Amino acid sequence: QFLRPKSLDEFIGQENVKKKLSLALEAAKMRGEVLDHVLLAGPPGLGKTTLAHIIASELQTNIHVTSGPVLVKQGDMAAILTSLERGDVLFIDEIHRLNKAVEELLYSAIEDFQIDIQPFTLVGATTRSGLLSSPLRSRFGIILELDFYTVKELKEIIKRAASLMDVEIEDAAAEMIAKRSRGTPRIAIRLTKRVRDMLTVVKADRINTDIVLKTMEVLNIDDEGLDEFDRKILKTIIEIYRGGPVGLNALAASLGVEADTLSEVYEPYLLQAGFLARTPRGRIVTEKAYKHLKYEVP
Ligand SMILES: Nc1ncnc2c1ncn2[C@@H]1O[C@H](COP(=O)(O)OP(=O)(O)O)[C@@H](O)[C@H]1O
Ligand SMILES: [Co+2]
Repeated sequence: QFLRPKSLDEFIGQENVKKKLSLALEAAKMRGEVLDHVLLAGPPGLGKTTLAHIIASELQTNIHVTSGPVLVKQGDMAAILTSLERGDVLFIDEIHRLNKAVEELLYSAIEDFQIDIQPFTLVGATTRSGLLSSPLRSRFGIILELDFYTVKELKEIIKRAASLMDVEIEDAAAEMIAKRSRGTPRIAIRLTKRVRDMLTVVKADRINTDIVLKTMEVLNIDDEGLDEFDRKILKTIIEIYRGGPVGLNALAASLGVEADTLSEVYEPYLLQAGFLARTPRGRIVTEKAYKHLKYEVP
C-alpha cells in the first residue's frame, strides 16, 4: 500500500477526472458539507479504489469498503448503513452486482436518508457505468469515467514505483515497460516489480533495456504488451472462428471463462489497441491482430 497514491497530488494522470473531483472536493470541504455521490467507472487497475480512499482522506472522514456480490441479504446492507457516520464514504466496488434486495434498500437510504441514516457519500466503482441500473445511476451527481493512461503517464508511475522500491531505472527502460503495460497502472507496477527481480538476480546497478527485455521474455509479454491469455483470445477467434464474427457467450465458452472476465477485463485494451472490433453479429479480429501474431492475412 506504500505504492498507492494518498492524495490527488500523488495521483499521476487522469487530468480530467482530477480537476472535476478536486472542484467538488475542495468546495465541499470549504462549506463543511457532505460530498455528492460519486460513481467511478473504467477497466480494472486504473485507480478507482485508489480514488475512493483519496476522497475519504481529503474529506477527513472514514471510508467503509464493501462489494456488490458480498452484500446478499438486506441485513448485511442495513448493518453497514447504520454504522456510517456523517460525511463518511460508503465505497461499493462492483456496485452493479447489487441484487434488487440490497439495491432497493441502498436506494432508499439515498433519497430519504432513512432505512435514521446519517448523511453520507456513496462512492461506487464499476468496470462500465452502463452496467448499473437506470434508477441507481441517476442518483450519482458526479460520474468519473477513467480511460487508459498514456505511455508517458505510465512511465512516470513506473519511475515513481522504482524509486519507492529502492531501485534505479533508466528512462529508456521505463519507457519500454510502459509501452507493455496495456494502459494500466496496476500492470505497470507489477511489471516493474518483476523487472526489479531480474535486476536482483543479474546483479545490475540499474534497470536498463536489456534487463527489461530479459524479464519480458520470462513473463511471456510481447512488444505490444499482450500476455498469454490476450494472445489466446485473438488466436481462438482467428483459428476457431475464422476471424469472427463470434458472439461473446460463444467465445467465452470456448475459452472456458466467464463472459464478464472477457468483456470487462481483457477486451477493453484489445479494442482500444486495435486488435479487436465489435459488430452486431459478434467480435472480430483486425488486420493488426493477424500481422502481430504472424498469421497469413485471409
Ligand atoms: N494514477 C495513479 N498513479 C500511481 N499509481 C496508480 C494510479 N492509479 C492506480 N494506481 C495504482 O495501481 C494499483 C491499482 O489501483 P486500484 O485503485 O486498486 O484500481 P481499480 O480499483 O481501478 O481496480 C494501485 O496499486 C495503485 O496504487
Ligand atoms: Co452476445
